Amino acid sequence: SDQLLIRPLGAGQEVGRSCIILEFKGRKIMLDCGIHPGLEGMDALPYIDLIDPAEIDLLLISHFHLDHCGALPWFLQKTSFKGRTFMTHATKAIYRWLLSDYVKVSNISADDMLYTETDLEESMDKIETINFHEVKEVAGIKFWCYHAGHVLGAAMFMIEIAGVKLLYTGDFSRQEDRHLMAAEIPNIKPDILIIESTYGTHIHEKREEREARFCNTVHDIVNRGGRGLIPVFALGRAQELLLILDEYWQNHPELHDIPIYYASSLAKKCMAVYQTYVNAMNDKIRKQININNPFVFKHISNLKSMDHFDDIGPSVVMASPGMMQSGLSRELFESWCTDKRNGVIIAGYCVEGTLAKHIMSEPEEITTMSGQKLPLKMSVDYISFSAHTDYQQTSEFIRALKPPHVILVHGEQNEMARLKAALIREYEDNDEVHIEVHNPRNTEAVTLNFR
Ligand SMILES: CN1CCN(CCOc2c(Cl)cc(C(=O)N[C@@H](Cc3ccccc3)C(=O)O)c(O)c2Cl)CC1
Ligand SMILES: [Zn+2]
Ligand SMILES: [Zn+2]
Repeated sequence: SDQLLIRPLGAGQEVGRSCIILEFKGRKIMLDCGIHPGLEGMDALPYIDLIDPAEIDLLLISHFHLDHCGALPWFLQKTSFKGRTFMTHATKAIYRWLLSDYVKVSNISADDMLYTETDLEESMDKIETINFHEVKEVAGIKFWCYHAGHVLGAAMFMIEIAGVKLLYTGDFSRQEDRHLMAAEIPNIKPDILIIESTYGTHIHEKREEREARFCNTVHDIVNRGGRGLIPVFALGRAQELLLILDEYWQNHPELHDIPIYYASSLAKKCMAVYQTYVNAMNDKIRKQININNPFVFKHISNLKSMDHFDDIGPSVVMASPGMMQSGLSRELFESWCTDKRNGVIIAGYCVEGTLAKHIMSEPEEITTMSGQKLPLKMSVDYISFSAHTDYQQTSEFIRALKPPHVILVHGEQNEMARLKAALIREYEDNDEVHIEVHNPRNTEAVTLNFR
């Protein structure tokens, strides 16, 4: 009876630096390779010191988000890793520009930096692309992927080694939004399921209500003579927000005086690359792209930097990064926090150790990048558009697949415990169904015996 080993080097009882080691029949597989946004230097990396890079046969990347691929240029260029790397086409294309904005936004010189834009550029040739619903075989390992929804190109990988099927969700959503599909429920049933836990103890409101709340907050800020800050990286959930705002400005002629800026040095390139992968979007937006392209915004202007910005009267700025560690969104927050008329809207999952996470604990004051202290008077709102499955969607996914083993990753420690308990209760009195739920810490291993 062969022994299957699953070990989180990252995202074990936390959100950040997703990296999961899978060991079975003389094969070593790594799932994702992200950084931790709430940490600095070598500490922001997964616990890579616990493995030998040269022994990794396969490296699979779920989606282009920094907490899943941010460490990838360091692992590909600055380690003994000689294995093969796979991404979907849209993920590889977006990976090149989000990481370029990331290195730009970053506040350190080449000495302290994990990698450069040249390392990122060079890492590209080392990455192979896979289509959805297509089998690839590497070192005896058979793999294919499903749609994850969540972000453009996001995949759920199914891995088969000697009759043993394992499904890794990456990050996923089971609802369609304006341009993305929902995640697929595989019909092939896995022995092991590795699933994200981000919003697993919560229940989503209607898309219509979240969109209305968001738009009403923005409108309320500009009405009172304020400027709206919406921190986001140029590629990710930002594309959904741009679609919502552009539609809202069309429906409200009394806002045609108020400008909307999508502020990023790479703004034009980001949108051009995004639009190249329309084939990976919803059926709705795929049919309408040649009728009226909604990605060709009527009310949103690009903005390269603070230098190209006339901060005269109310405006709405979408600026990188999302967690406001440094860069344009941090610069604008420092210029706008002291006026009570201004407002910040946080739309993503904020990780401990970031300004975005900090400002939600309602501080009296904040620290600038220069080191100074400023009073926090501007409003701070949290309206999530992070596109993660809620309890009903997680439960429904587990119930359709009924895998003997469920492994929780990518979630706050205490909420992951609560999710585990609820999944255990769901199958406690069921005699015909048997499911074992695990929630390992970083460096802890899940050991399973097969055959
Ligand atoms: C080793 N160090 C180097 C220095 N860095 C600074 C850059 O840190 C980051 C990182 Cl790594 C990732 C994100 C991110 O994934 N962001 C998404 C989602 C989102 C979140 C919140 C709100 C809205 C959206 C988006 O912007 O789409 C981010 O925002 C910041 Cl600030 C830390 C690691
Ligand atoms: Zn994600
Ligand atoms: Zn994630």
